[PDB]
Amino acid sequence: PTPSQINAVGIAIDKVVQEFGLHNENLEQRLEIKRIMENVFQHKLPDCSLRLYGSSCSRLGFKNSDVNIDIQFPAIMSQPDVLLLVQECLKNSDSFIDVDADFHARVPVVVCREKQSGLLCKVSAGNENACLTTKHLTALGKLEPKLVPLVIAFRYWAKLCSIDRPEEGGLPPYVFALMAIFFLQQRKEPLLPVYLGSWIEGFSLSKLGNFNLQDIEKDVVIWEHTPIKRGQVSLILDVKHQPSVPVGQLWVELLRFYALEFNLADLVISIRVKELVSRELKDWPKKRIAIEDPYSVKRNVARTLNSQPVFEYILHCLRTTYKYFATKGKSPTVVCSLCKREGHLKKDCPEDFKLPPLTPKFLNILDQVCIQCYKDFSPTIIEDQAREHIRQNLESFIRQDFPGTKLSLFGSSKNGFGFKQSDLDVCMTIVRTIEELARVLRKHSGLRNILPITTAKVPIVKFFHLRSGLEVDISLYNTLALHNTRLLSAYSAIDPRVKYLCYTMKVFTKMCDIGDASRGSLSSYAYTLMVLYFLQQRNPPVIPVLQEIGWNIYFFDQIDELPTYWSECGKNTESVGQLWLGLLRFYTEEFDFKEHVISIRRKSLLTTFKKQWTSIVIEDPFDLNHNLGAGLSRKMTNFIMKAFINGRRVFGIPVKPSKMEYFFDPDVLT
RNA sequence: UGAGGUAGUAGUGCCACUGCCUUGC
Ligand SMILES: O=c1ccn([C@@H]2O[C@H](CO[P@](=O)(S)OP(=O)(O)OP(=O)(O)O)[C@@H](O)[C@H]2O)c(=O)[nH]1
Repeated sequence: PTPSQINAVGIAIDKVVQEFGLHNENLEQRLEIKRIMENVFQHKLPDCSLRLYGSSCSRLGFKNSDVNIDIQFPAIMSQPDVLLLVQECLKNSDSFIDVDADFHARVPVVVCREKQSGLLCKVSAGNENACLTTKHLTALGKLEPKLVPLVIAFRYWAKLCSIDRPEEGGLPPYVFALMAIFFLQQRKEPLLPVYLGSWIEGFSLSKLGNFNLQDIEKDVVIWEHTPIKRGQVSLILDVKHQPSVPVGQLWVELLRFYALEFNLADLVISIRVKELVSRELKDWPKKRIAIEDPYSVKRNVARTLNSQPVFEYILHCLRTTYKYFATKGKSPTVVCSLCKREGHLKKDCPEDFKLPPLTPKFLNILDQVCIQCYKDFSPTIIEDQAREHIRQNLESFIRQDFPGTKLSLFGSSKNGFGFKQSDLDVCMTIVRTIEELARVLRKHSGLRNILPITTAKVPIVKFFHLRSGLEVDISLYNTLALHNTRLLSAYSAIDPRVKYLCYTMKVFTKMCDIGDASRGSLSSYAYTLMVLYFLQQRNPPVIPVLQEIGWNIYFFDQIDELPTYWSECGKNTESVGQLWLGLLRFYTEEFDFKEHVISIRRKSLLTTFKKQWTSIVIEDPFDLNHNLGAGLSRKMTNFIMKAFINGRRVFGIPVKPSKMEYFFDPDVLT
């Protein structure tokens, strides 16, 4: 390069800081809004304290950039409740407006805005790594005047190039500041040292994971090793001879190093040691950019980038900006929710979702269809006898190898809703034990096909019985499911309408082929939970919450005397078909699974963030942490919701070889 | 002795496989 053009570029690099960049008055205004927020939270959050973090304290962003504030709540306080009460305080307070919930984001945040300052603000909890890295960045910038303009210019280039937005597939701006400081560290005649010195005793490349950086104290970087060895490293080496090149030289060197000298798809841009760390050493993908935060040695901050076309776009932008300084003419390959595909912007995607008046004759037809389906699919006495007989035969055969073994029936067949053409599930009581059970099952001649699974959520052995022609699965010492199905059996016994509606829902799910657990779709347990939730959420209470009328297994179990403990007894007067149509309408519309969880444990609605399941969700009433949709993909969720809306459409519209076949038709519903 | 994410494989959306794993009541 040339010094004259370097100074010319530095003029603009400083101007971009002066205009559309943080300046002392802007920092003072940010401090003032922080004091105002402290005043707002004075009475409600005296124990807790507020911290200024992010671009607001880094001075590496822009005036438009949001105001990031952190809630350093004490140990007793928890992030969910603290953030929720913060949002409530923001809502009630008149200073701020348009207070909303942004909990869906990757980082738990609350969005706010002041009608006076007119600046977007975001309140977070925890996230001490971001605060630490921002503090380090601002300390280095204050120590080195060249760093701040360079990082500001990188941020502005990212914003103009559309890579700033994480949703659009671009990498976070903080990672760009980390890239800039990494370049400052690596380049020849480095201005700054690394905080992990190879000269320190007991240091090796394979030990990099053990080493970590805690925080900067007294302008000295503190790092710990996991006896414990700690070595203090000064931020600036005691060197009086350093390059005097303007900031434009640093910017051009950054562009040269990143565009040409460095292979973004070969090594990791992480500031841990001087030695160039190979990708295979720390076991990271070589496809896309990989970076590790200095204070987080087990996090890939570049996970936002997941599209090779985006990588090519970024590389082309780097090359063209380097050529210009030695940004336009193309559109970004925006990544979105739908299978990481371009499609339509992440905001709206095809996968994301959202008649004549009802007549007595159509309602009667619907009730007739529901009751007919129940009666036809109701397990016959002979069918129940056959089921218990095959279970008894299996138990007797097993007793030969495992004396004193108890084999219990659970689910639809016993202590639950009956059904036909439904797989049989049983529980065993007394990874090697499941293997022995599978082996002894293989020894049997009756059952021929056995498919054991020990890596599933629950160990299981499933096989097909020829004599009864039934798919029988056995779980190992699983007693939670017994109580789970007993609760629903009691619910059904309370009112016949519950049983009718659950039978109808099971028929619909089985006909629509969305009730196969092994394929990843929600099991019939989830659909029973959903129908029970609708039962409890009806404007009149059809069934009171038996619960709250190594987890809680206590709930009301007295069918006869429910009215005494249930003030609103017999309040609902709707028909079975009316209940089914209402459930379909409620789930298709007027309900959202993103901000709510399908839980029948308590009457009060439970928000998703309380369970921390940011990304349909169904909560097992007995196992709060367990989620039925954890192993469910987005595609299957959208298929299930499409099936539900199709069922709502077919059932809602009145119409004037059998009535059963007209409804629950797999072709019509799919 | 199966559905989804992650590196790779010769012919050329060309596609089926193969190394590991959360998920396969
Ligand atoms: O995540 C879970 C937790 C529990 N269960 C357990 O599944 C049971 C309900 O089982 P179903 O969903 S009517 O399956 P079916 O084929 O209709 O009858 P089956 O029971 O397999 O003989 C019920 O006891 C519940 O506790 C799951 O299937 N998935």
